[PDB]
Order: sequence, then structure tokens, then C-alpha cells
Amino acid sequence: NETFEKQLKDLTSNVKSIQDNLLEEIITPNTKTEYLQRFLIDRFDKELFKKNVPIVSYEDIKPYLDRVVNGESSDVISARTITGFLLSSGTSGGAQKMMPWNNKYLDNLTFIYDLRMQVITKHVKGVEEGKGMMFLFTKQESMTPSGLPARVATSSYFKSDYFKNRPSNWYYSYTSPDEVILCPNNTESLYCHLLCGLVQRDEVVRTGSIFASVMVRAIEVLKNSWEELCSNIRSGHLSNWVTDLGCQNSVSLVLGGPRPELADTIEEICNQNSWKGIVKRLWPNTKYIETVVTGSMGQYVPMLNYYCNDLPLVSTTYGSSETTFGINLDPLCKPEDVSYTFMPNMSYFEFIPMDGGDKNDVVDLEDVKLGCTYEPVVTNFAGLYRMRVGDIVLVTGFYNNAPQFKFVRRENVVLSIDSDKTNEEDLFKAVSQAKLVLESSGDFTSYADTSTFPGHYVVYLEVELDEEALSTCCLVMEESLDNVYKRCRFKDGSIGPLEIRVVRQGTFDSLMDFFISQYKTPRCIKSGKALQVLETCVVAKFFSI
Ligand SMILES: Nc1ncnc2c1ncn2[C@@H]1O[C@H](COP(=O)(O)O)[C@@H](O)[C@H]1O
Ligand SMILES: O=C(O)c1ccccc1O
Repeated sequence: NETFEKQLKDLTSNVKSIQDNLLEEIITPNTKTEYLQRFLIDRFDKELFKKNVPIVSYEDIKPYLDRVVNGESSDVISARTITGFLLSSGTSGGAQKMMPWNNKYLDNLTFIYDLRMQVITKHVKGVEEGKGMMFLFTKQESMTPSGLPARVATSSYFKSDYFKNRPSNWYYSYTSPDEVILCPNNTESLYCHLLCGLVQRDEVVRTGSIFASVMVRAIEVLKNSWEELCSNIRSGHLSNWVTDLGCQNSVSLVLGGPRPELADTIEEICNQNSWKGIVKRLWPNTKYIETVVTGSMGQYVPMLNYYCNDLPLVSTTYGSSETTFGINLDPLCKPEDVSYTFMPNMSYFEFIPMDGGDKNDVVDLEDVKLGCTYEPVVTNFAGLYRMRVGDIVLVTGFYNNAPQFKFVRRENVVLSIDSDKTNEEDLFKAVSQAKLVLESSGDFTSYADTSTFPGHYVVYLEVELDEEALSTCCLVMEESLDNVYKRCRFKDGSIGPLEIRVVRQGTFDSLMDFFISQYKTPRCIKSGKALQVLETCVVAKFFSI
């Protein structure tokens, strides 16, 4: 695989020139856009670009985005025609952010998919003849006034020929038929994922999903669905409640006919006392689990390890709605040691120092410092120039001349389970809308609880008590969160009812003691030991609905 090795060494050594070339490739055709004309960028000139083009947040350039979303010519901001939009997890004052998009995003994405396939096969053997049980989902598109579809990045891929006509090798070979993957009903599709996977269990040499929250759900759903799956296996008939015609036709063929011996074989595996190692006992030829376990997904590692008998957890890719950033070049590492190596062909990257270790104002990709934290700044192929990503990364090293980054967190996010990234700003709002029912009927922090599936939000409050009021304080707190939450909470089942746990009096003063025992009360708490002081000063619990 000499082509790959060469390709990678080239990418990682020539970082500076590739970036400078990329920048020219983006700027040159865009010099007559309204946006670039405004900032006097009449030619490729790197210092003029850095001097005169502003660093922006989503909010700074929103009037431009709204124009294209509403139907105005793409050439306001990009001479590469905007053919759609990406719906970000991140929000802007309630609404999801809508990033401009075209097929360059998928060119980059498929480049990354091919690259990471080569990285994986270099290190992991025994996968080239098997298939993957990948829990992949399509979310249905939202329509814009322009007539262009807004989708999630990964659905932008599934709904395209980049997916339909993908390469014909092991890495693109799944136990599930494409129809299952394309099913907009994810409850139906996940059931079918499991069912097709069980049918073809011996062939499974890997499993996973984009994020670890989803792999966890696949296993929890399996636990709650296995008797039904096995009946379908026994009979050779998919269950009637699956409405999707594509799933109906496609899964029926995988089933093929009554398999009462395979059903018994699976029933007997599932009936063991413990669920420990279940993934590997049902799919014994699995070599790894392919899923993101970095950032807030790290909270799922022990559970993954429990179900998977310490199969390697390979966390390959760091990407976003603005752009795909890069990959993990050391896939067999532990999750807490995962760094992502940005690829210089993805977009032109700058970085804003988030600490004292770098006193510069903004720096190029090749100038970032070891141990230093930065916020990435992206210039891409769809009309984004020098936009803040609102993530925080830490430089852990350099692979040749390619900086490697540990993902620290998304700026301002206090609560995450699954897809939702609830910002502090969202939590103030809702806890202002709870203060009303407490101001009429009759401090605070939060934790993300994933001890049960589905994970759920926990808010501590500092007030017997009625359960009209406090139950309705759970409700308003939920209903004032974002559409990502609500899709996760009401449609997908990735999130259960928000919990309100009332603190004792003085707990919200002896909490000012907590980090004193280390002012500003945290609106989230991760510290296991400080979860202790909270969990023992609860006088009552209440939930949403
Ligand atoms: N590999 C990863 N590890 C941790 N967080 C990630 C990873 N990939 C993406 N993210 C987070 O998910 C976000 C996805 O962006 P968007 O598609 O706009 O919702 C990023 O901005 C990061 O905050
Ligand atoms: O497509 C992916 O596999 C992916 C994974 C992590 C982040 C963004 C992504 O597009």
C-alpha cells in the first residue's frame, strides 16, 4: 500500500505549502464575491487576507447566510455554488445553525473515509473479508425558502451518490442493506440493523457508529429487543410494525426464510445471566468497535468496555458542519490518549489561543504550540471565511509537520448526552423559566446522568413540596431547550425525562464551599467526588412530564 504511505507522508510533511496552496485555491475564484469584494481581497495575497478579512462568529455573518438560505445567489459568499446546507448541533439563540454546503464537503469527507480505512487496515488485521455492522442513520431533511435541503453532515453523505456509489471493498460493506441505512425512521432502522447483523453474525468483523452514544443505544435496544429479533429470525418474517417499504423488501431477503436453529443459538446466548461481553459473544469475529469516544462521548467508554470484552475502541475522525478536521493516526490507543491530526487539504485552518501559553492573536496550522489550547478557525469551500468553530483543542504533538490535537470541549456547553450540546446560555433560560413557577406556585447546577439508558439531564435546585409545581419545573426547563435535545428526547429515545433534584438549604452556600474547598457556582459538575455532596443533600426528586 505504497500509494497510501506516500500520500500520508506527503500530507503530513508539506503542511505549510499545502495550506498556503489551499488558501489560494479557495481565494482566487472567490475574489469577485460580494463578501471578498467587501474586504478588498481582489487577489490571492495571504497577508492582505489575514490583515483585512475579519475573524467571525456564526452571528457576524448570519445576514449573509440568511440571504443564501432564502434563495439569493450563492455568489454573495461562494463562487462554488451552494447546493444545500448542514444543520449543526450547535445553536444560535434557539435555532440550529445552518452552514452552507456543496459537494466539496463530501469530496473531503470521502477522502477522509478512504484515508482512515488505510490507517485502520495498517494496524488491524482480519477485516478485509468481513462486513461491518454499522449503526448508521439518515435524518430527514428540512426544507429552506431557497428550495435547498438542510441536512446533518452524515445524512448529506447518505443521501448522495458518494454513498450509493461508494467503493466495493470491505470498508464500505455492511450487514445492513442501504435501504435500512436510508430509513428516516431510526427506530425502525436500528431494529433492522440489529436483525440483519444477527442474521449475518459470523461475517461481522467490526461494529460501530459515528458517536459512542449511538453504539450504547444499539446495545441497550438489543437487550430490550432480542426476544422479538429472534422470533423474526425463527419465522423468516420481519415484524409488522416496521412500516418502511425499503426495509420491508430488503430485510425480507436477508431473512430469506425460517431460521429456527439460528434463533435458538442466539436465544441461548442472550439468556445467560450477565450482559457482560454480549457484543463479542453474539459477534465473535469482531476485531474492533469503530466509534467516537472523545470529548463528552468519553463517558460511554466503561459501558462499551463492559459490553465488548475490551475490544479496541477506535475513534477515527474529528469533524463538524464547517468542515472535516482530521483523523487519529494512532487508532489502537486508549480513548483518553486520542489525538486528531488535521489534514491540510480539508480547509485553511487558523487558531485562536485560549490560554497564556501562546500570546499571539491568531496563528496558522504550522505554528501552534505544544501543550497550548486554541479555538479553530475555518476557511472553507462553501463561503465561510475565517469563522470561529467554538471548539477547544489542545496540541498534544506533531506527526511529521502535522499538529495533532486532543479535543477538549465545545465552548460553553454544560450538558451533553448524545447529539445535544446544551449551552450554559440554554440552561440559564430554562432555569429562568422555572424560577417563574417557583415565583408563583410557592442557586443550582447540573449533571449529565447516563447511569440509565436513556441518559438524562439532572438539575439541582435549592428550594412538604407539591408535585404539580416541581414536576412542572422539569417540564418548562425541557421545553425551553433546543431542537437537537427534543429530537433526541422525544423522537429517538436517546434522552429520558429531565430530572429536578432539590437541594437542602445552605447546600447552595456550602456549594460555594465545594470549589472553595478547592465566586461562581458551576452550571455543570463532572467531578465524581463533588457529585457526592450533591447526592446526599437531596430531599426530593421530580421528573418531567
Ligand atoms: N471526534 C470527536 N470527538 C469529540 N467531539 C467531536 C468529535 N467530532 C465532532 N465533535 C464535536 O461535535 C461537533 C460537530 O459539529 P456539527 O456537525 O456542527 O454539529 C464538533 O464541533 C465537536 O464539538
Ligand atoms: O462522517 C463521519 O464519520 C464523521 C465522524 C466524526 C465527525 C464528523 C463526521 O462526518
